[PDB]
Amino acid sequence: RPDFCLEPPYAGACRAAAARYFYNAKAGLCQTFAYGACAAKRNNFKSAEDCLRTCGGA
Repeated sequence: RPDFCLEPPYAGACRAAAARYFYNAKAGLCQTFAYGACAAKRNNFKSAEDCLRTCGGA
């Protein structure tokens, strides 16, 4: 799996709900973001299929 795919989102304080997705190294699946979670630099795919494609696979 791509290094950056291992990069998790930081939970601080920021409003966001874009149609982006990221990989969850701790769950093997992606997420369309939630809560005040900020968008990750590398860990951000335009689509979950995109995340799973690059980050996922197995």
